[PDB]
Amino acid sequence: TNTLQVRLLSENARMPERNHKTDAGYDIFSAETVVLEPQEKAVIKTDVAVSIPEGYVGLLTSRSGVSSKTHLVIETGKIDAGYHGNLGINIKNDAIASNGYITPGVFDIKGEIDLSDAIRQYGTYQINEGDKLAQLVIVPIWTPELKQVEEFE
Amino acid sequence: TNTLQVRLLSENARMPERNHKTDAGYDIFSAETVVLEPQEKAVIKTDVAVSIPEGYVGLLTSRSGVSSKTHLVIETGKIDAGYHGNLGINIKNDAIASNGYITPGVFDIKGEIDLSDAIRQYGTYQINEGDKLAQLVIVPIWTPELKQVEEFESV
Ligand SMILES: [Mg+2]
Ligand SMILES: [Mg+2]
Repeated sequence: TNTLQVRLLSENARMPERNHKTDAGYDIFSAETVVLEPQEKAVIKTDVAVSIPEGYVGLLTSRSGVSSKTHLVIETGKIDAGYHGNLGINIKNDAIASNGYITPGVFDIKGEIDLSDAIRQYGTYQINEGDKLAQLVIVPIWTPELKQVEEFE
Repeated sequence: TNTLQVRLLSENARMPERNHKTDAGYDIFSAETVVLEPQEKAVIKTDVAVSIPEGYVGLLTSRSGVSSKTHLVIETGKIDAGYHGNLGINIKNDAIASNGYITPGVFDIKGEIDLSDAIRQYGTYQINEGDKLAQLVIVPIWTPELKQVEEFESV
């Protein structure tokens, strides 16, 4: 009744982490390395599956630090009870490219710069395997039957 | 007497270096840090002075690794016997600036790129204090009197 079943799908998967018992969510890790130039979109794999129980929905959503200090935008995933596949994080680099502004650096998930292997548009990001990118929050839901009516009351 | 006198003019000066007794030249080192955007020129100080003996000229000239893997072009200076001031390396960055393209990256003397403090044109080099930039080759010379003639004639 108070345990969530988890599957690790590969040697690159990491068990979800929680600091205190009272915290709202579990931190979720990237299982892959992905380069996002400005305005690029992707669904980044975690190699983790969970079993959300009947009567709830899982929310796969952003973190404060990452969203306020970078241009990486995560669209909140609604995880159905019974979805048992690989969790994916829905992301966009919403930076806008500037003309001829180029660099051998890439931004990381902390907003810091490191030297990379290529010349790219300034504002490109690199997500690394192991990056603490998103978090999982789980909340109760109402799932009623629908009744069509002509007037409410 | 087969010795060349050398003066070190500062704490940034490096004594010239040679590998092999048979090598043509002595490698020469930059005493300063210089940024050159495309088409930019400078004379770069070494803080070294030498006394070339009478009957010779010193040739301050490029190295194959530097000139073939970068756009840094060195014009061979001719050092007179009796020039005793600071030796300078006469250099141009002969990369061409490409439209916009700006960057925080700068290239070094090995052709590699690192990250810099400012935004500049793509193609900018940065030379560092201690870079092994040039060599010195010393050759003998003929310095005759001139005679004007109406027609040339056999010696
Ligand atoms: Mg936008
Ligand atoms: Mg030219």
